Amino acid sequence: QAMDSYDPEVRVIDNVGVEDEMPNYCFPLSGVQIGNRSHEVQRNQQQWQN
Amino acid sequence: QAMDSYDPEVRVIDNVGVEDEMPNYCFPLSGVQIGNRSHEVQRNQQQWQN
Repeated sequence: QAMDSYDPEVRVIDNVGVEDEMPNYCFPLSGVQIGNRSHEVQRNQQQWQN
Repeated sequence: QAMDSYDPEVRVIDNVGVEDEMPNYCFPLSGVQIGNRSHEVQRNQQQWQN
């Protein structure tokens, strides 16, 4: 007693669209991208030194 | 004849949550990423040679 039944949304394709008004933006495993390192630099008197 | 509906999940948005517990992850088409090549090394003598 299991009627063979087709999905109406498959038999009659109602292409109402996809509803994607916002991007999705897959982000890397940990926040910022780990690349070249940077040096902390302070200002001693006139020029910026490491 | 068409009931002007309003999608009762839209009029009263129930913030049950986002249901997320699992990280999803997206992987490069090649599984492992293609990067710097490596050299096979075998231990014939005491030191290692390519």
